[PDB]
Amino acid sequence: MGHHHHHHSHMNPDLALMVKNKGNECFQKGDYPQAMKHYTEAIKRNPKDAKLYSNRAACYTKLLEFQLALKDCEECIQLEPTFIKGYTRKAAALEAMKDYTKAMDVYQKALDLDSSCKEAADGYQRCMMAQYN
Repeated sequence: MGHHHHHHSHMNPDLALMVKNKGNECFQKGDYPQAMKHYTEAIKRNPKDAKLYSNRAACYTKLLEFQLALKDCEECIQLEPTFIKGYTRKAAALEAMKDYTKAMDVYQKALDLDSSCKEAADGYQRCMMAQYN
């Protein structure tokens, strides 16, 4: 069961998937800004990967750069409209714009792409209840 490979054989199938993994691990070390730049260099490896831009948008909330979290998502839908968790972060951004009504539409759209994204359904209760105080 010895995995045979040569000295010029890539054990990594796609380095562009490996740079995004360590991007997510950087964030996991308790980091945000450098983690965004690890996603940005992951974007230099896979620009069409829209769910990779979703992580940038998710950080911009914490940094009060919601404007960037929006505009990154406006083009992200043009790159790959099936970026599911970016809808979850986008709607959380709309919540900060008091657009709870627009937010719940975008959580519905996260569940619409694939309902396995039920994490967005918890975020839905968060945005709907906010106006129903």
